[PDB]
Amino acid sequence: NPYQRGPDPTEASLRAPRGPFAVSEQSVSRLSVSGFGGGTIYYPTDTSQGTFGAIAISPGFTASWSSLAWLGPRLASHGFVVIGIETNTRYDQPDSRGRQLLAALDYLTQRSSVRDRVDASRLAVAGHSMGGGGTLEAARRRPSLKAAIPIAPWNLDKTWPEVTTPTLIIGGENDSIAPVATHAIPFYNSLTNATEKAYLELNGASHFFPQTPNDTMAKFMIAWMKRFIDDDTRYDQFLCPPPRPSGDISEYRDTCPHT
Repeated sequence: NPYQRGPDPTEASLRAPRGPFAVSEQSVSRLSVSGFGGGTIYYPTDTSQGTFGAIAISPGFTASWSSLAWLGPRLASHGFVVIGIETNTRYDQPDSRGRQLLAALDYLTQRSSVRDRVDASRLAVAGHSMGGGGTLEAARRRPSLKAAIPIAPWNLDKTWPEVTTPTLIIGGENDSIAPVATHAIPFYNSLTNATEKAYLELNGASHFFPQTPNDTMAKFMIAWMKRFIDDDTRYDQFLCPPPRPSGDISEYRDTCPHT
């Protein structure tokens, strides 16, 4: 596998604050950019290992990138390029958030200083709340995307049969802002055309679980990104067979096996 990066994973390294790769960050101004409000780019410092896949991450309603900023160095340290975006306006709806995520992936691959590092063919989207609804809208508009990770997603549109991208939805059991019964689970069941999908429900988690570092969220986010952006079968272990409910995991749904 030419896309394979890093040593054979361990559970502890997945929960660890940093993966093996050293990371560097580049700021992006709102004025220097078209289609979104700017953001921050996190990348592996090591030129030698090879080009790396990339993920664009969007915050929710009224929030800035800093509300999810811990994800940038954590994900990138495992061998990915991350662009965390600021929105055009803080009142942007999920549909607008999805198009801005796509514009951020365009800026990163086409114009950014780190474009040579990124493999433009292997890209993904993630987001929190309306940003989570946005990653579904981005996956709808760009089926070439390799992975999609809505986190506590919020969207009025409940039906997503157009998505073919492997999608992992992460929900909080006790979420009252975007309740999983009305948002996350309807999204999951409607993804009748996703090549693979999974639903991860975090035990006793409020809507704001992504605003703080959470090892279980990071572990499955990294394993999904490795499996589908990098085609890395070494990480399928955590995804399949499916995890059973535990201290952090109240419920898990999946489409195992991953063929």
